Parts: sequence; structure tokens; C-alpha cells
Amino acid sequence: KLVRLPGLIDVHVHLREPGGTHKEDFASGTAAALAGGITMVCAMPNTRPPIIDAPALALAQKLAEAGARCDFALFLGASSENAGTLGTVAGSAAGLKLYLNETFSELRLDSVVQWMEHFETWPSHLPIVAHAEQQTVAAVLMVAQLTQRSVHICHVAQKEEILLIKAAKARGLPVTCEVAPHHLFLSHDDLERLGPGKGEVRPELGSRQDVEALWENMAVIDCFASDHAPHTLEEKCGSRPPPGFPGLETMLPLLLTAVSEGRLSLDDLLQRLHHNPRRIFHLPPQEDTYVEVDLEHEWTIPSHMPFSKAHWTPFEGQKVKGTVRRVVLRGEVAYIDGQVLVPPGYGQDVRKWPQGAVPQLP
Amino acid sequence: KLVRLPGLIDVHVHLREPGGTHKEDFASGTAAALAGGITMVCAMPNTRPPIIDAPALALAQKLAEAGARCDFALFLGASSENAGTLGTVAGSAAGLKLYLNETFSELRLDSVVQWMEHFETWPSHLPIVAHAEQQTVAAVLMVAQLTQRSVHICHVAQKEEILLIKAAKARGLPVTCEVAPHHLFLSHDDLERLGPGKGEVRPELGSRQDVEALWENMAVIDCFASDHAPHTLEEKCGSRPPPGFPGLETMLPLLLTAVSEGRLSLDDLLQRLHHNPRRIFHLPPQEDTYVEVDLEHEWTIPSHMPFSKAHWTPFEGQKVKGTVRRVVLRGEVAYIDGQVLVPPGYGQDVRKWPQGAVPQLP
Ligand SMILES: O=C(O)c1[nH]c(=O)[nH]c(=O)c1F
Ligand SMILES: O=C(O)c1[nH]c(=O)[nH]c(=O)c1F
Ligand SMILES: [Zn+2]
Ligand SMILES: [Zn+2]
Ligand SMILES: [Zn+2]
Ligand SMILES: [Zn+2]
Repeated sequence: KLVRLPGLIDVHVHLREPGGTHKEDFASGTAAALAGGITMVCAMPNTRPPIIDAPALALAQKLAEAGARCDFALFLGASSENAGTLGTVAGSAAGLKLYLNETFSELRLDSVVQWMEHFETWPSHLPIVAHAEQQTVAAVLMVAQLTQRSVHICHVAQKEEILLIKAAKARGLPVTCEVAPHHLFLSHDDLERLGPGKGEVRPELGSRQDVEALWENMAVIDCFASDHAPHTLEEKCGSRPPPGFPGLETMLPLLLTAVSEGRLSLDDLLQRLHHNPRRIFHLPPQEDTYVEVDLEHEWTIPSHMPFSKAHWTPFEGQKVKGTVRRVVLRGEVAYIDGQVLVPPGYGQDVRKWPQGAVPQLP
Repeated sequence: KLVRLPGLIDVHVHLREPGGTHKEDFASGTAAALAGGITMVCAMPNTRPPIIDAPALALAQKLAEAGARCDFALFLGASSENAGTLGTVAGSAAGLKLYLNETFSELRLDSVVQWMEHFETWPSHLPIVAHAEQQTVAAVLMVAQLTQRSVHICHVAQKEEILLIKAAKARGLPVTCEVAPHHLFLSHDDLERLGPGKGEVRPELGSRQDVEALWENMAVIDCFASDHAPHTLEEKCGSRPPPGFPGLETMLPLLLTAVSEGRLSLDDLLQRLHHNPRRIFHLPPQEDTYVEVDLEHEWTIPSHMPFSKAHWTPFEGQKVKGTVRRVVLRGEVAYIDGQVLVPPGYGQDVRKWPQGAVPQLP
């Protein structure tokens, strides 16, 4: 007996096109999404070139429309030069992403004053998300309060971060957050198996106590999102390993395992992979779209999942219970038992749908 | 310039059919809903006969399918006899409603033990909502904790209730709540104008300090819902006035006025009349459905709104800014500038749609 779920949404993926297509492209990354039960993705802007101006967004839109197999929205990225310049295209993006810790030169912000300028100029009704680790969470929250608006914190990893967000929510502040599966199912204890290259990720893996704190504070977590960050094994094991893990194909199986163990309920999962993503990012429903899962089948994660070009996974060897059997996307069978059946280009930009525009006052 | 909103959802209406059709019926109450920008309603079970067993639910389903002009789900009601008997029909209902304070004999629960029995027997994945005033909020929260599940508190009216819910959410407890417009826009100060009959409602109107506390604690309010409770003027002004106000036609205009004054944002409103209702009650999207509003037009609420058979309103004389201009429901024009254009029977039971069933483990 299969369980029918709505179309799940991952608000944090890196699809690497343009400019890093040996790591992933729209076609391979959205195949990975469908195989993971994900029918809509929001793609980060740290591509090459990065999505920091209107021409780069226009190129990325066409590449996604031609390559994506599931539906999508594309983030814009904040830079040291573009505050006050994005107003005409802002509403066509998923939101604005701020890289407040480590990043590439083009996305680096030199001052908290530059963060303020973005919060002041980006349209007030549109989403802002931040990569913000440890005390940076408190700092960006202060900027949000000074500018009287909301913020969403990406990939929360540590006890100190989730407790700070919990304290802010207790004071009624408009902050939401997401947690990635590696910060719920891996810890420092796994670094000896993974090694120092494969284990590189930002935010870094937490301690066992960090992991325990995220589970204890599930009520504070608004979304799950993969931070799918594919790099090849050669890159992860080489002389200057880039940070990040692939995760689209493993996220739902890991979380279904936790549901079957009673660590959270099916509803808790659907709030965090469907309803809260929809409402925080103003993402539209997908007609005639659903995912059928088998909650009984036990399997062991292999050394690589079938679709991501990363061709490796940090979850190798973990035993899971739960598997995606079939995905229907807008009335067409998109995935069945390991086979993707919609071509590159089947996916659409949800911000172009009438129901996908963010409502605003005139 | 009109603003496009998604189809709004009111999770708390009394439509009086069967058995009280001089006060309202499915046809008139759903006309009132559409005129208020509401495209889906959840109807309470305290009809005559009340919806407390399978035969009564079957009758109500047919009356709604024949009379409703917008989409709907129907609540079941808890009684002193029906715990453990609703399992076959539970999933076809909006949820289970508990009347924990004043009510009719058939819906009266004699003991907190009977509340426990309902929490233990009603399927764990389906919604439970409670009419629970003052210390009853704490009492039903304790029952929810003892039985390890969630609860939703109807029409929160007082400072003491919203602060208790706030404290429970700070402890990570699974509780949500709704607030009705009369508890945001009327207070004891209005009882001299209204008089003692018209002013009768349960929960009663709060003090000015209660109203201020609800606004200050907006972050704690998950939903707005009208508690549309129509009675005729003759009944409200007679010797034994029944409690309740009509509210479908005035709820959105009142809240749009508050948006235009900066008391809450448009997003804050849409979370509370669209996204959070959807996610708490597992209500499906409505395809090709939207509401167009004019935020500039100032008008004064008259002595009765056009559609509700209540034919009176406690908001008479209030100045509002905001009006519903057009409603489209599943691809058909349903309302334009005071005219309803879909017939009785156009509305459907959303729990019969494949996407409207509540997901559960096998
Ligand atoms: O794009 C990436 O690989 C990446 N990887 C990470 O581990 N963290 C990031 O913040 C990031 F942008
Ligand atoms: O049905 C009604 O009129 C009604 N009216 C109220 O004012 N409160 C209730 O709890 C109720 F059930
Ligand atoms: Zn990041
Ligand atoms: Zn990322
Ligand atoms: Zn009530
Ligand atoms: Zn009621």
C-alpha cells in the first residue's frame, strides 16, 4: 500500500548551470529532484557567472526553461554593487539570497552597512534569505529589525543557532528557518569515515549535541531543504576540496526513515517540505501533482545515487526505510521506480504563472 | 488598480442547514462567503439535527452539495455518546469540533474524561478544534498533552487566552489558534451602542485591553476565521437572545482597512486567511481561483449586508477602506460588484477531491 503525498518543494538547491555543468546541470539536478520526490526547486545564484544582475537572470531563466524537468524559481544574489538596481526584476525571482560568511568574490559583502542597504532597497514584500552562521544569525536578525522586515535563515546547523532563533520567535520577531538533512543525520562522529575532503561543508557538520538540539527543537524548524551542493568526487578528494554535499536523492528517504521510527510525524514532514515552503516563498500550487512512496521497503544507501552528477554521497552505508515509487507532475508521469520520464524542458518557472506572482499593494 | 489575492478560506462558519434555515442556508451563507472574498468554508456541526453521527453527516453532505455556491468541508461534532464510533467517516470531515463551554444538550460533554476519550479515539492524523474559553484553554491543552497530539483553539478573545497559547508555543507544544474579527474590531466599549441582545456572543466581547493584546500578539495568531453565527434581528432582540454575529461579508473589508493603516501587512493577512488554514486543516488548493480587491474605496458598513439572512450586523456604522470587486472560482466568475453569478450547487466537498484527503500512514 503506497502513501500519496503532495508535490514536495526544496527551497535550497545548487544546480550549477551556468558555468559548472560537470558538477550538475538543470537536467541532471531536476532528475535528481524528481527521484527524491521533489516537484519544485528554488535554485541558488552562486553560478558562473552569478545571478546578480538582469542579464545573468535572463540567461539563467532560458537555461532552466530548456533543461529543467521539474518546476522551479531562481534566486537573485546580493552583491557589493547591486543594491538598488534589482527592482525591475525582483518579482520574477524566488527571492534575494545574501552570502554573509564564506563565498566567492562576486557575492562577498564587505560591511553590515551593505546588508542594511539590501534590506532597505529590495522590495519589502519579497523574500530575503541568508547564509548566516553562529553570531552572524544574530547580526542579520538585528539588520532585519532595524529595517522592520522579515528574514529566513538557511541551513541551521548548531544548538546556538536554533536556540537564538527560538528566542527571537518567542519575542514575536518575523524570522523563519530551514534545516538540511546532513545536519540531522550526520555529525562530527562521521568525519573519520568521510575523511577531511568529503566532509567539507558550510555550515560544517555539528557535534552530536548539535544534532540532538535540532531534533529537540523541531517545533522551531519551519522547512527542510537539502542544500544540494554537488561537486565531483575528484574535486571533493583533491587538493582544495569545495564545501557541500549532494542531497536531493537522499533527503526524503532519510526523513521517511525518521517518520517510521516515530521521530516526527508524517504531518510534521509535510509542513516542512510542502506547506511552509509554499507560504514563506509565496510559491503556487502545482495542479495534478503528487508523489507515491513505499514506507516498508528497507535499503542501504549506495556509494552514489543514480542521477546527480556529483556521483558520490556522504550518506553511503546508512540504512533507510522509505522509497519514492512514482511522481506525477502536472498530469504526466515524471518518475517511476528509477526511471525519469519527462524530458529536459518539461519544467516551468513558477514565478511566470499568474498564481505565482507575489501579491503586493499597488 | 486591483490587487489579486488567492482564494481565501474561512475555517469557522455556521450555515444553519439542516434545521435553522430562516437564519441562513448553504445557498445564502456561501453567497455571503463569496461576497466577502471567501472561496472555501468549513461548516460547524451544531445544526438541527447536529452532525454527530454518520446519517447526519450524509444528509448534510447532500444539502451542501445541492446548495453551496463555494467549496466546503463539514465538521463532525463530539457528543457524550459518539467517541469511538466515527472512525469510518472521520476522514470525510473537516475535523472534529469539541464544544467545551456552553452548548446544546446534544453536544454537551459532561467530563474532561469524555474529552480524553475523544482525543484517544479520533484518528491521530485528523484535526481537532475546540471552543474553549479562559481556563478551558489550559484544560484542553492538558488533555492534548496527555494524549500526545495537537489541538486548534477556536475564536481566541482575551489577553489571558492569547498569552497562555503564547507560553505553550514557547514550550514547543503543538497548538494553533484563530481569532474572529469582532474580537479585533469591537470591545465592551461598543455594548452601549449594540445593546444587550445584539451584543450577545460567545466568547463575549473583550475589554479594550483584550483587543490591544490580540493585536500586540499577532505573531501568535495562526488564522483569522469569522465565526459567522447568523441569527435574525427578531431573535437577537427578543426575550432569549442567541449568541453570535454574522461576519462573512464584513471580515475581509475590516482586515483590509487594518492593512491600509499599517496595522498588519498584506502577507500577514494572507498567512491567516489562506496558507495557515490550508496547512492546519489539510485543505486542497483551488485551481483557477482568485479574488480581486480594491484597496482605495472608502465606504461605511450599512445596517445589513446584502446576502446573509441574519439581515443585521454589529459593525454597522464603521468606516472601512477595501472592497471585494470580483471572485473567480474554478474558472467561473462567481461574484462581481454585488452580484453572485454561480448557482446553488456549484460548490463541492473538498474532502472528496483526491488532493483533499488527509495523508496517513498505512
Ligand atoms: O555552492 C556550494 O557548493 C556551497 N556549499 C556549501 O557547503 N555551502 C555554501 O554556502 C555553498 F554555497
Ligand atoms: O452557533 C452559534 O450561534 C454560536 N454562537 C456563538 O456566539 N458562539 C458559539 O460557540 C456558537 F456555537
Ligand atoms: Zn549556504
Ligand atoms: Zn547553499
Ligand atoms: Zn464557538
Ligand atoms: Zn462557532
